[PDB]
Amino acid sequence: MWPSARFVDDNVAFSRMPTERELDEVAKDFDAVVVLVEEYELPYSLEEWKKRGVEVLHSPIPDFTAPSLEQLLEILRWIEARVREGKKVLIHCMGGLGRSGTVAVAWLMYSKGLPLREALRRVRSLRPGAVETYEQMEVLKELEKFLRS
Ligand code: VO4
Repeated sequence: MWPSARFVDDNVAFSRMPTERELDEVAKDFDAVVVLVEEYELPYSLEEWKKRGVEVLHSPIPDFTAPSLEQLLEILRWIEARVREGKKVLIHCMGGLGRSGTVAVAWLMYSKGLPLREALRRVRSLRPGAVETYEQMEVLKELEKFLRS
């Protein structure tokens, strides 16, 4: 089991970026991956996942930035479709955990219906670094507004 990952539920985990020598480790444990980092900051081609039979969502988010709400909902519908199929899903950015922590928090709100204050508490209990910037928090507040309506 790849110990840098942290699970927010049975099926969805978030982590820093796996390096090349960790790809098999992660392919063993995860069937799908959400890559939040721009192609240019990758030390390998995302075809490394395809050759291992891992499904990839590449939805880049700039460093220290938040996704739009539209981008965040697309990501959540995709994770949901993967978990539906019985796959386990790893979310990662670089090292910061701002972006990945944001998506982790959102997954709890989207899938389990947690209020933002509790989902944020859970994720930050896992990684004190999760959700680093005010725009990240704000897009989560926007998501909550969206779901309650
Ligand atoms: O660029 V971050 O994913 O540490 O907000």
